[PDB]
Amino acid sequence: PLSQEESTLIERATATINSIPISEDYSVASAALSSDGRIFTGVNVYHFTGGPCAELVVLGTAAAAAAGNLTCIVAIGNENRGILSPCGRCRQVLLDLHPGIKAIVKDSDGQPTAVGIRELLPS
Amino acid sequence: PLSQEESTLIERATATINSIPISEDYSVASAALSSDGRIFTGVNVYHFTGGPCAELVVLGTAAAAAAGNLTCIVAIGNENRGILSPCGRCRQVLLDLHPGIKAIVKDSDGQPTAVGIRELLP
Amino acid sequence: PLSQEESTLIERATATINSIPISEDYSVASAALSSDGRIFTGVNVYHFTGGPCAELVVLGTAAAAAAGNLTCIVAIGNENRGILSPCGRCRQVLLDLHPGIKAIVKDSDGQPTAVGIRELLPS
Amino acid sequence: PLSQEESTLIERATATINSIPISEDYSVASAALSSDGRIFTGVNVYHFTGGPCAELVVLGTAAAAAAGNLTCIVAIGNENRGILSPCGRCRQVLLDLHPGIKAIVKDSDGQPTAVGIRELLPSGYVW
Ligand SMILES: OC[C@H]1O[C@H](O[C@H]2O[C@H](CO)[C@@H](O)[C@H](O)[C@H]2O)[C@H](O)[C@@H](O)[C@@H]1O
Ligand SMILES: [Zn+2]
Ligand SMILES: [Zn+2]
Ligand SMILES: [Zn+2]
Ligand SMILES: [Zn+2]
Repeated sequence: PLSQEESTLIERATATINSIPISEDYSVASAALSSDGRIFTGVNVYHFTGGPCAELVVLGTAAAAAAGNLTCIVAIGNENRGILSPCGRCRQVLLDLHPGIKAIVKDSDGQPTAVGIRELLPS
Repeated sequence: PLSQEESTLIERATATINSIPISEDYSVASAALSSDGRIFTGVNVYHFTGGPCAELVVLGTAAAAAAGNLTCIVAIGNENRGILSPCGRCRQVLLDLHPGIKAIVKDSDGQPTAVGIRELLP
Repeated sequence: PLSQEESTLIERATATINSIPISEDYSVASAALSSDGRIFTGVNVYHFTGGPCAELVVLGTAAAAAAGNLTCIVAIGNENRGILSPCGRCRQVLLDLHPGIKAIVKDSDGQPTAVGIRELLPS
Repeated sequence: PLSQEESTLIERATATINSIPISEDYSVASAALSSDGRIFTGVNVYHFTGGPCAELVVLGTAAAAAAGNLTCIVAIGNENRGILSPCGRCRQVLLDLHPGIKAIVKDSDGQPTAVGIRELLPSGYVW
């Protein structure tokens, strides 16, 4: 079971993706919590040259607000796809820029769980 | 001569980058105008795997607000560097996702000018 | 016009892409000439995180061979599409890593022409 | 430990990085094995827009030779760094384009070991 704040991240990212026109280019929303309690959101920008995932848009949005360290992040796909784990590129960026962060993923029983980013890039 | 709305983008991006701690990871801010007159901002996220430029963070921010078409964009560097012309990657993404967009760049005299994205990427 | 080496690069890139199975992931080939008298090829690797274009594969292939300075490059699309201009990300990488390079693109008449890389990223 | 064929990948990538000038742009070599036993190499191309890691250059090099499925890959760093585990971006591209592939990494004792790509991305991103 997630913390109350972590649950609100899922709610916020879900509301964000549900709110925008269905799009092939803008198909995932993300929300992150800063250590001060603020929440930052974002949607991906698909492009073959590596347009940012929603998580990276969130990182730049948090940075624009001088948010500092982020503690948890989640991504939610459109059309009711629900929680999506961060992709490998986002794992690398998250580890490198916010090594203390957790990402919300679905556990082996399909239940949301916040996992330390290092555990998502094991040896 | 920049329009009032375009000038506001420079003000906003400048305020954004000047408001955050000096960082090697977060070093450029961008601001874009949507067709309905809203303004969206963002800061870059440097990473060797292709962390997004500030422009791309702006595009995802606008998309999160269902902004639709963006009509003009600018990027401002930290440490009082002023207007930075979008890199080739950004030019391609901008052309592909907002073909009607203009980017604010410095003209030959160092003064702001808004140019069609196609002019930056023939 | 068009020099012998420029026409040869087109032939090499064309032969490369036409020699592989039709694929949505591997759909463009590139060839580049080095100042030390070698030609390097590559095919793109499509991925949403920014899998490299054919030109970037060529740059890494030249680098693996200690090729130094690339003087001309071209990309050819699969299914007989012919010359493709380098995308914006490739233009940036080429400018930064091989500023002396020319890229073969189509002119206003649709005929091959070698242009300085800076011409493809005007101010 | 490693199979004879897997070992040759380390040899080939090590040779490659030790055969180029020391560079901040070109700093890692990689080599992969196809099902037919062919080896394909590559070196990274550093760029802030996401210049490819050595592994991705290997993928495009294999693709140019109609190699088909790759079974194992390794990356070897310059400055005599030895084996480098594929970064998160490379893990995703490798999993997506060659889901059966193994990556050679260092074990707890610093010795080479071949691990399935899926093991390097637990709780995987899959739409
Ligand atoms: O019947 C068509 C395909 O169905 C499955 O794949 C789809 O559904 C998956 C589970 O939701 C998605 O992950 C995937 O993206 C879809 O393509 C099946 O696994 C495929 O083999 C079928 O072609
Ligand atoms: Zn991602
Ligand atoms: Zn850029
Ligand atoms: Zn390209
Ligand atoms: Zn990598």
